[PDB]
Amino acid sequence: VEAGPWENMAYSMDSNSINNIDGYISYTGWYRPYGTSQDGKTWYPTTVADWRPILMYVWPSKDVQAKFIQYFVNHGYENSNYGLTTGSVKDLSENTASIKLNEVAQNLRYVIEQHIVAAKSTSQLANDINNFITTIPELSASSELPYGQVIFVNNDNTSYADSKYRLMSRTINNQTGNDNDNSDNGYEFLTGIDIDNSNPVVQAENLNWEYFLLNYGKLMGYNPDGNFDGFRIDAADHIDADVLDQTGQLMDDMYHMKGNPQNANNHLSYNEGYRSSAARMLNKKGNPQLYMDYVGSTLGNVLGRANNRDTISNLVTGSIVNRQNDVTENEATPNWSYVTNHDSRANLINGLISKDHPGAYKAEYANQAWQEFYADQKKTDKQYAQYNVPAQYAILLSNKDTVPQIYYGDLYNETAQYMQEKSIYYDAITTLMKARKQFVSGGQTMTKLSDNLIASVRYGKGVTNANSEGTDSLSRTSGMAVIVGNNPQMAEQTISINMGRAHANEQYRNLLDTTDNGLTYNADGAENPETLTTDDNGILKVTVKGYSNPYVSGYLGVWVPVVSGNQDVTTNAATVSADSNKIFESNAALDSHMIYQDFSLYQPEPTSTENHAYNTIAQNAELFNNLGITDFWMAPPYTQYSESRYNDGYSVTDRYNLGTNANPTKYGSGEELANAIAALHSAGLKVQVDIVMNQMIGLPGQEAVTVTRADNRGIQTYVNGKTYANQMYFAYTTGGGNGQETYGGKYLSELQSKYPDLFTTRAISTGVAPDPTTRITKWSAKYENGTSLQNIGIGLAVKLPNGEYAYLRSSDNKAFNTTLPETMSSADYYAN
Ligand SMILES: [Ca+2]
Repeated sequence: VEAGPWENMAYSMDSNSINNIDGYISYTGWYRPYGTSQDGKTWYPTTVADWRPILMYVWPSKDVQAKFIQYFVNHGYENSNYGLTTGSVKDLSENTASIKLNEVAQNLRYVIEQHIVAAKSTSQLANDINNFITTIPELSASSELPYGQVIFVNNDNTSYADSKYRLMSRTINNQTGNDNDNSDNGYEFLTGIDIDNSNPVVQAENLNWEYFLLNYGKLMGYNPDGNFDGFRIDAADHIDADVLDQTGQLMDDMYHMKGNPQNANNHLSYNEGYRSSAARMLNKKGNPQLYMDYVGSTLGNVLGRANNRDTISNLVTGSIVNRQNDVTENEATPNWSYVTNHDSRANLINGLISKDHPGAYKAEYANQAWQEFYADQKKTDKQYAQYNVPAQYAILLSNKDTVPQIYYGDLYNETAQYMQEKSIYYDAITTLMKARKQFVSGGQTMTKLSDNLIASVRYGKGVTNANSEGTDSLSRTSGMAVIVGNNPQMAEQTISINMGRAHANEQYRNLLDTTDNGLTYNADGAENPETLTTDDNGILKVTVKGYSNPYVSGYLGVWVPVVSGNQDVTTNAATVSADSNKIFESNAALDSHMIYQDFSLYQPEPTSTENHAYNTIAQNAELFNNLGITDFWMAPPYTQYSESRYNDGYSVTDRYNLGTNANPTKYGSGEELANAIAALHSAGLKVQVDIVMNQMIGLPGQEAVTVTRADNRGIQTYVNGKTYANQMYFAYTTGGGNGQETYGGKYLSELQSKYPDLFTTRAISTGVAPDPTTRITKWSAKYENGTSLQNIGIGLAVKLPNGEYAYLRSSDNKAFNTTLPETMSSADYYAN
C-alpha cells in the first residue's frame, strides 16, 4: 500500500536510525520511523530530525501498555474523535485483547503527533515519558533496589562481559577462599566500578601499572630521577590479597629487598587498613608491606574526647604493639601509625556538615563547617575538634616499633592554599618531629603513675632496657621522657620517671611543658625549670598538675638530655637480615623512618601555577628533611572524575595520565611531579605513590551488562524482601583514557624478560600465574566485579514477546541476528 501504519518501521535497520548499546535496545531509547501521521489518513516521511520514543511503540508487557495509555490520556492527550477519553480507556489492562491495545495505542500515537506539531518539538513528550516511567515499578530507577551494588555475571547475551574469575572478597586472610577465622577480613565493594583483582590479566596490568610508577620520570622523559620508591596501597582491605603478594614480589625482584634491610627500607610500602586481621596476614607473608595500626583511635579516645575518656593505660595496650616494656627488636608487626589522616578529618567535617544542612544535600556551599571548625580548634572548650593534639603526637613520635605518619592538615590549615598557612599546632608538632630524630631510640617503657597520668620513656640509642649500661656514643646523651595526663583537673604532685641506668646524674632539658595559655619550649611559666637532673639510679623527679587550654587538657611534659650540639640517633639498616624470609622487620632502623601525608580531601584547587602542590613541595624539599620526614606519601596523582566531590585522586578515570600543563590535576602536571620527586630525592627522602587498585569512578562508556543485586561482600542479597539475578543493566563501565590505551600493558614484555617469576608464580586465590599475554588498553565489565548502583534501573532492555532480547546487528555488535519488535521492523506483520 502507498501509505499506512507500516511507516512505523524504522527508517533503516541500523544504529543510524535506532538507539542501541551493544545491539541492545532500551525503553528510554529513541529511533527514527520511516514516517508519522496525525490522523491515520495522511502520512509524512520523517527527516533526520524526527525521532520518537520507543515507549510509544513497544512495551515490556500488555499491562505497561495499558497504563501507558491510561496515563497519557489523563495527563493531556485525550481526544474523543480518536476514541481516547478518561472513561474510554479506564477499563483497559493486561487482559484486553492484543489487537485492541494495538488499535488504541495507534490512535494514541496520532494524538501524540498532533501534540508534537502543536508545540513544534518532542520536548513535552520526552518529559511525559520520563514522568510515566517513574510510575511503573519495573521501568523506574528504583527497580535496582537502593542502596548498594550489583555484580557482573556470565551470560550468553552479554558474553563479551564474561569472566572465569571474579573471585570476590578474597581479602586479607580470606585470600584462599576458605573463610574460617571467626573474624573480620574485609569485603570486595566500596563504591564505583569495582576492579576484578582476581583476574590474571588485571593482576599483570597491576604489575605494569606499578612498574610505570617506579620509573615515571624516566619513561615519560621528564626528570629522569622523578621516580617513586614504594607504594601506599589504597583499600588494602578490599581487593584480592594476591596483589599484595604480587606487589611485594615485584619490589623484591627489582630491588632485592629480602636479603637486605637497607634495600627494603629504601623502598618502603604501607597498606591502608582498619582491620587487625591484616597484621597476622602480613606476618605470614614476611611483611612485604607495613600494617596500618589503630593507635590513632586509642589516642583519640584516651586524649581527644570532650570528656568521657578511657583510662590512660589504654595507650599501652591499645595497639598492635604492647609497649608496657617493649625492649626487644624484630618481634613486633612492622606497622605505620597516625594521629590523623585525610579520612579521619573528613568524617569530622562531614557530620558537622549534617548539622549545618541536615543529612540533606552536601553538593553545595556547606564549607562553613571549616570556618566553624577552625574557630573551634582555637577554643579551650572544644565542641568538635580533637583535644590534646600535641600530646597525641608526643606519644606517637616517641613510640618504639612503628613508623609514624604525620598529617599535612595538622601542620597547616588544610583548606588554605597549599602550605600558605601554618596551623596552631605547627610549632608543637614540628618541635616534636625534630626531637624524634635527635633523641628517640632504644627500649620503651610506659608506666602508669596516678589514675590519669602516664610516663613513656625511651632509653637511648643502644640502651635496650632500663638496666643497660648503654653501648653507643650517643647512648649517654639520648632518650626521651614523655609525660602525659588526660584529666584537666588533676592535682599538683611530684612524680618520678626512671630514665634508665645509663642516665645516672644526667642534666635534662625541659623541651616542652604546659602553661595556662598553652605551651612553652623554654620552661617559661610552667611547673618545672629549664633543667632538672637525675639521681644516681636515673630517676628524674618532676612536678605536674592538670591544665585546661587550647593545646592541653591534662598535662604534657617532655624531657630530653642536655646535648652539646646537633646529634642524630637514627640507626642505619644492615646489609643482611637476621631472618631473610622477612622483607620488613620492626627494629630501630625501621623506627628511624617517619612518613608524611602530603594532602587533605579538602585541599583547594590551586589558584596559580606557583600554587600547585607539586611546585610548592619542590621548593620546600629541604624543609621536609629538616623536619625529619624520611618518606613522603603523595596523594593519588591520577586523572579524576570531573564531577567528583573533592577532586582528590581516588575517583580515577585514567591510571596513567598524572596530569599535563594544559590539564593538571589538583596537585599539578606530570613534569611538575617528576620535578618534586627529584627535589625530595635531593633532600634525602624516599617518596611513595598512593596506588588505587579497588575502584575506578566516572568511566564514560556504556555497556550492556548482566547483573545481580548483591551486598558489599559480592554475594546476592535481599533489600526489603526483593532481589534480582541475571538482569540486563546499561551501566557505565568502559574507559581508561588515552593513557590506558598507550601505556596499558606496554611494559609487560620488559617485565617478563627481566623478571619471569612474576608470570610463573601462581597466585594464592586463583592457583594461576599473572597473565602478560593480553594488554589492557581499555577497562570494561569483563575486568570488573561490578558497580555500586548507577540510578538507571533493571527493566529497560527490550525483550520481544517470545522472551528473547531485541538485538540490532551493527559492525561491532555481531553476537546475534538482528531481531526487532514487529511494530518497528516487520513488513510481514503490517501486511495483516
Ligand atoms: Ca574490590
